[PDB]
Amino acid sequence: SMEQVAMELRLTELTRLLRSVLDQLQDKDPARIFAQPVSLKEVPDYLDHIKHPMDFATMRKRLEAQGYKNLHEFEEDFDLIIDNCMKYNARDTVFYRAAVRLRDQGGVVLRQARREVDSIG
Repeated sequence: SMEQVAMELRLTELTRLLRSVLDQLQDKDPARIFAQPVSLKEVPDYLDHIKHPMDFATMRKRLEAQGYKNLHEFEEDFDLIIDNCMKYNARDTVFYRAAVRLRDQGGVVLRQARREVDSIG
């Protein structure tokens, strides 16, 4: 149908916008602490601690498959990155501190993304 096409164009444009959001968020992680999944070879107990692991490479795979239907779903995954880290790592660690700075810097980006998503529809 023509409606299915129109819906698919909307999704494609959301994906375009979320790709730019993702790039902007990942720049706030210059140490690349959150770039890849926590290695289960190197942290064999991880899944005992963290039930839903997340990282920027995993988000990028979902994004490019157009797997985010709305900004809420994308933000859920970003919040998992931060929140998983802040639980697994102690306050005095470079990992925890990286997550706090990512959260704080990312908020600004996500605030305007939400306006753009609502604005453009």
